[PDB]
Amino acid sequence: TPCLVGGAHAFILKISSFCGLAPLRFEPRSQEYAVTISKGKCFYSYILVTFLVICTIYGLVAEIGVGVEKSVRMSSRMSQVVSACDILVVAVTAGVGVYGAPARMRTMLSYMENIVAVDRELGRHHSAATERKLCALLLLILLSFTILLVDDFCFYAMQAGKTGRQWEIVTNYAGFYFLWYIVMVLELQFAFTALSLRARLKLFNEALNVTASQCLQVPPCEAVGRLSRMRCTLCEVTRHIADGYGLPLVIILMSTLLHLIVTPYFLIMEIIVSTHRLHFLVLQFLWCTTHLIRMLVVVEPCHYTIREGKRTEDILCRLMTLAPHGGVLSSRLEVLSRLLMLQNISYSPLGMCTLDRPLMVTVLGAVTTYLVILIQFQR
Amino acid sequence: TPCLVGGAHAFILKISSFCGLAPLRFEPRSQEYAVTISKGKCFYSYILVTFLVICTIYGLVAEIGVGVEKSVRMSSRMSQVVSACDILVVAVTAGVGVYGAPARMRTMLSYMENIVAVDRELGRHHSAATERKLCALLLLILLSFTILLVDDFCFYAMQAGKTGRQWEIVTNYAGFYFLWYIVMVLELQFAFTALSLRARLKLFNEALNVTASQCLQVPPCEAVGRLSRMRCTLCEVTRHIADGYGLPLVIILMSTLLHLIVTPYFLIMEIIVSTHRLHFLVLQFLWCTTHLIRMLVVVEPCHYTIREGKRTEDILCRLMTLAPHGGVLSSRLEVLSRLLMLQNISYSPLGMCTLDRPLMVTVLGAVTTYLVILIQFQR
Amino acid sequence: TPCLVGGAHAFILKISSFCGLAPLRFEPRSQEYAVTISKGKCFYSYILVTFLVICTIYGLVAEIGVGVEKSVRMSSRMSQVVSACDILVVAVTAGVGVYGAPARMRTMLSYMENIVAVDRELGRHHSAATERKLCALLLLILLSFTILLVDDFCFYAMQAGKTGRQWEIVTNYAGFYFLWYIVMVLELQFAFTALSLRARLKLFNEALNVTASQCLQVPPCEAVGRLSRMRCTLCEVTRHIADGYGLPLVIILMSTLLHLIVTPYFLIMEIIVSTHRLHFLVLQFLWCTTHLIRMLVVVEPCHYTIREGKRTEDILCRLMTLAPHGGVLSSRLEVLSRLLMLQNISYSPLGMCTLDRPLMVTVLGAVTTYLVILIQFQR
Amino acid sequence: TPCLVGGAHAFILKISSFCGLAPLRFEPRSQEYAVTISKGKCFYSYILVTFLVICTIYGLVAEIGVGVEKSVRMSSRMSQVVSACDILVVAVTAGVGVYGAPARMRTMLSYMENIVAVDRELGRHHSAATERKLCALLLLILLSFTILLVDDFCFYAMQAGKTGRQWEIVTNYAGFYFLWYIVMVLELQFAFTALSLRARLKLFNEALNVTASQCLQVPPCEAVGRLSRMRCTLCEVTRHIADGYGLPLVIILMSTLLHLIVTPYFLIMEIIVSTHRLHFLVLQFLWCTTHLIRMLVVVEPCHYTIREGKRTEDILCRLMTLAPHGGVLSSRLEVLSRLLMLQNISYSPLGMCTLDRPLMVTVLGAVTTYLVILIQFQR
Ligand SMILES: OC[C@H]1O[C@](O)(CO)[C@@H](O)[C@@H]1O
Ligand SMILES: OC[C@H]1O[C@](O)(CO)[C@@H](O)[C@@H]1O
Ligand SMILES: OC[C@H]1O[C@](O)(CO)[C@@H](O)[C@@H]1O
Ligand SMILES: OC[C@H]1O[C@](O)(CO)[C@@H](O)[C@@H]1O
Repeated sequence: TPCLVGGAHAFILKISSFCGLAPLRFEPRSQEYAVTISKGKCFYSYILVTFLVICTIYGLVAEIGVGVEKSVRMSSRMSQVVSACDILVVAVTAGVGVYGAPARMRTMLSYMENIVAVDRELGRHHSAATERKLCALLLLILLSFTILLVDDFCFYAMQAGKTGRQWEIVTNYAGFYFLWYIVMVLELQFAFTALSLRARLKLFNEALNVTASQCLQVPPCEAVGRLSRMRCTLCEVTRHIADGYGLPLVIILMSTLLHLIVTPYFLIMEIIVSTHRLHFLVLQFLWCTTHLIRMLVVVEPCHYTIREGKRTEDILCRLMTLAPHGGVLSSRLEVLSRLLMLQNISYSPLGMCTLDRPLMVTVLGAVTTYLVILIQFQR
Repeated sequence: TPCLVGGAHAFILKISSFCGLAPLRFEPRSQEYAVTISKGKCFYSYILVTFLVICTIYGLVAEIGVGVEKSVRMSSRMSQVVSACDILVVAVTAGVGVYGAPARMRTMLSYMENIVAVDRELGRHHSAATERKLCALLLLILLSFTILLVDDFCFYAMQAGKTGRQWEIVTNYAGFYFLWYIVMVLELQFAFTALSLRARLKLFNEALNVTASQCLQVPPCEAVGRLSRMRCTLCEVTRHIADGYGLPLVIILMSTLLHLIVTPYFLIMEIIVSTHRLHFLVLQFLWCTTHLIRMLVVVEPCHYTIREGKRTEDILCRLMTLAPHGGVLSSRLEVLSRLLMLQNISYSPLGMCTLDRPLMVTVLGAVTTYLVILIQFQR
Repeated sequence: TPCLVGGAHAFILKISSFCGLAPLRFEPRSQEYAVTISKGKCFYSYILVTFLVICTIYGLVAEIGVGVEKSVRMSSRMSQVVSACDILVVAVTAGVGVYGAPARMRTMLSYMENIVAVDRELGRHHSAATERKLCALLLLILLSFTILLVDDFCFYAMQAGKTGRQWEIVTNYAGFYFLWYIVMVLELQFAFTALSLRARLKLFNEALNVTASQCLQVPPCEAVGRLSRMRCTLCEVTRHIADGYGLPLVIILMSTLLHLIVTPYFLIMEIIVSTHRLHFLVLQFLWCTTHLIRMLVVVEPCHYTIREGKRTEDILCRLMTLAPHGGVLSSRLEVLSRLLMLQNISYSPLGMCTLDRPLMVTVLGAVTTYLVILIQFQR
Repeated sequence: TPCLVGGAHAFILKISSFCGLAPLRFEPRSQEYAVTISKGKCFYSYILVTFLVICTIYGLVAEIGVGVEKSVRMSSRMSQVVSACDILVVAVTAGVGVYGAPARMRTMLSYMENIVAVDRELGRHHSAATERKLCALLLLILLSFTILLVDDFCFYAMQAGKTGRQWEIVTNYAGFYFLWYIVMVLELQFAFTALSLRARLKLFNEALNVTASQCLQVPPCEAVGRLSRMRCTLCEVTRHIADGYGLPLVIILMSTLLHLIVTPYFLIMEIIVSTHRLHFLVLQFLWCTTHLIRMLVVVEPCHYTIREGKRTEDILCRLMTLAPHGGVLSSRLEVLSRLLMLQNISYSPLGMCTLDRPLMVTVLGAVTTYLVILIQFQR
């Protein structure tokens, strides 16, 4: 019983495999891809992430020990704790992403066999078309992030080359940007998994709307029960996704919080002390935009899933109003109403957050408060 | 199938059309008004808002570049970021109001054909009388805001005339007050749309109260089902209104937050440094009152709609208690109870906020915190 | 159809009538008291509150104008805004309590005729005994508050007598303590109304527990329907109480917030600048305790009502589990379950707050934040 | 009708009895332990806690009065209010734990007779095995905390021995660490009671999953009703546990808040003024970790219970989808669905908090805000 997969989870799964976030074999059997746990590639992922974290920590220690005057990035005693936190938070995020990738892939393989059964009753062509449309956004975001990483690395290398520390700065911050790449790939992987589930739930909503209200290929009485079972399976898959990614999700959220606190602090420091390096200002603005984009990538698929659940409730209420009174197609909708009341399809990472648009407002308020706190502490 | 409309959406729709927030043709067919998308007036609205935003940005740049000593409004380096934010937030609010007006009018025309069907089963005379009562408040609020705008503009013009910059200040801040007018008209338009829907839902509540409990013109068994379908249509219209105005609503909320942070800062600065211009103090107090009134205009209709939904729940519970046990008028109320449990009628702009009275407390607390933060930063 | 009343609303209603918070006639007909609107006593209440507010404002103006050095209470420029806010917040609270007393008494008379019908099906002796037990707490709290008011007034009078301003200070702060008395009486009136409704709902819970589970005087099938109607009436009375007292409740909550922000500020100022007047420290500690007691008086009855509602849910779940399957006493409990799901018995003043124990934590956190803000501003 | 108990509540109940948190007799009848109220041991617990609190307060007073220069712990005027709060908060926590232990043991004995009936229908061997697995964690945490207490006490004793105040410091802080031991034992007692109830509810979930979906020993129709009654009893036990421990829970939560505010302040003070005592830094880091562990011990069992309730909802939805339409095993699941909708199994201490993972985020944010407030106040 191989776990066939294709479309979105055929390209980003290979990218994550290359960067160590998806230790899966990729047998080319059939048109789709048969994925399975690849013990031996998990060891490679662990070795890669451990080497990157060790190199990043050693480079951070060397950059702290080289001195405030000599360092080009840490040109202040206060601009050493913030940069150290910046480095360590992405190190922790990449570690959580890789140290836990085998378990996440095991859960993914577990719910593959259920989501394929769900797709068979809806049409795999629609899911394949929707998943192939997310590859363009995947490539665009990955290319933008990689270009920003390369530009930042080159800028700092040329700045350190003036004082004859270009190779030292390259050695110290080589693994930092690889950890950035790993973190971004993990975020995109979660986002596209959630978007695939959202596409499945949208297909479920369309089927519930068009079949339960009289194109049909089935009586609506049996159709409502089939859709109820399908929604239970979809809720199971949503819970598995939320459980697998919960720790990476909370770590990514706190990393975005810390980064939206730190980067504006650096921009303000530059515009108040130097106003000299326009490249630094451009990079700081790009990094603030990138952190906002990361937050959006994390929170938007979950909000869309919640909106699709609300649409499910809307469709079900309309169907119950249009349903014949006291007929067979009135107790089948009662069971679905009880299901909708008992269960909501939402992403709660580790039970702390809710992963919705209201979470963005709270994080932005905390960012503003901690930013003004740092500004007061600097002065 | 023309979208007939009249009463509230016959006067403020013409005002919004004049200011570019409602690109609709206004054929005088029948007693009411037949509205439709008016491609060619949407182009006029886009040109108008683009010209206003360009003029406002150019005037802001000129006022920043004229110097702290020369400028009469920006008489401080710190009183340049706050004034720039003040200008740009209303520029963004007006842009969002106009760049998106055709789509909002399309959604409005979409739910017109449903809300007229809802009104036909309740009585168009009541809705026309209720909508005509909102025109007096519309005229009062618009006149008050326009008088305040004219007074502020004249005050600043006379202040700049002392240093020979009256025409310069007029050129720099001509479009700023037009953007204020557009923002206020957009707020009033949303408020009166929400109030019209609240009036419809109040009529629905009265019908549910008087018909399901034995003036009738219909058996209560069929009446409960008809009212359930009506409530589903009303929920659909509420969702369309919330989706159309969601981005303008969140932009208006953040603009009110920023303005309630900024205006008391200016008032405190004046009372601590000058205590000379009584006109400035009067204007600052009037502007604080106006921002509070704007917040109330935004949040009160949604709170009233939520209160009407709670009244619907109350009436339904009373009806279920009074209903005969095991009769036909017991499962019809079960469907309505399930509908009420699954669906609540509330305005959630873009999914972030909830647009209720509790939102006022949070915004006021944030206003106080950021205001004391600015006061600390000034000293 | 006179509105007979006795017990709790026979003593505190006379106290509130004396202080202008209950303009009701008190015909001694029957053992209980027949209350009705007393137009002519409402005029007396309005005149009394207007005179008190005018005297308080004039005294505040005179105390501000007498000078920082001459004033014994306002011995600082910063300790003039806080004291002015302290005075004006209780002035506003007393005004809201009295300007609105006739409408609150009208709503009270409206729900008297329903709550007496509720009591007749439960036993008026229990309600009379429970309401008579609240009179001891009423007298204790009123006596404690009056003693504190008299002690504070005497302390300030003797302090001003040293500089020959005892009669001036008496004239300036005569009405301030009368406004305190009015505010405290209003708080106690709301608290005891809510406690009476809580006692009624507790009787309802006991009846539901002992009658629906087989002392009975009625079959349980009809008993469940009677209790459902009773709970609907109790929810109506709760909503009327919340609507009548909502504005006084929110004003009292913000007054307690401001006072818990102000009084510790005065205590800290004294312990850092003088450490001389032990009477002042004792009074400040007593006032902090009094503000906490006021907060508890406001929030505890609502929390107890919510707890009684949760107990209702618990009892109903136990009854449904113990009920025969498919019998007549299974759909009667279904209606009650739907009623409990649709309606919760809670006090939401004007829709902003929730009036529960969690509200205490938020208010205390805001108190701490604003207190440390004032401490930072002083230094 | 003795209350037989064993496993977890056979070892920690003896530990709590020794430290005064469980005044119960421990007759060795049968394999398990028969516990009952032990009037005479409650007097011993009261005497012990009163003596400890009096000694702690006297030692705190002596340490404040010995002088800033002489004291080794309070080497600052500002580092006297924070240390006094540190001491008094654990004194209050231990007092609440012991002053209230007889009532908590009475409630525990009350719900013992219900939870044993619940266990009999599930299998006492599973509960005994699960409860015996918590003893290893109990011993580990108690040993770690005792080792930390002894190390801290010895460190401070040797530090005071340099200035010839080792016996004085021992006398002053002897009871402080005993109060710490009592607080930790109370936290572990609550945690293991909650974990035992979680194990019972997990057994209930497994039985509902395997029996209602066709190993059985009973038809599923009667099984669903039996499980509904069992869940009602489990909710009753959860409510009794939450009511008994509510005040200790809120006191422990505020103590953890205050300690996570205070300990990082001491660590920062040391790293900014001395950087000399590495033992002090190690102890401060260990104490921060211990306070975080205490918070986790408090909040994790409740979160696991809520997760088990969500799993109950999931299982019930799956069963309703798989249940035959219109059969007997469709209305039995309707009653259970109504039970799940009306009741959630959660720990709300005194009604203020919710005791979940989201509570950790709020407390951590408050910790950060108050910590930076103290840092600003120090400078
Ligand atoms: O300048 C601050 C920005 O730079 C980075 O450290 C990457 O080099 C980002 O983590 C941060 O947002
Ligand atoms: O003085 C501040 C006030 O002035 C305005 O800029 C209008 O001229 C408002 O935006 C603001 O509330
Ligand atoms: O000292 C402050 C205290 O004194 C009062 O003004 C009463 O005289 C209270 O409002 C306040 O809590
Ligand atoms: O140093 C601060 C730490 O020390 C203690 O007082 C114990 O001696 C703890 O309460 C606190 O976390």
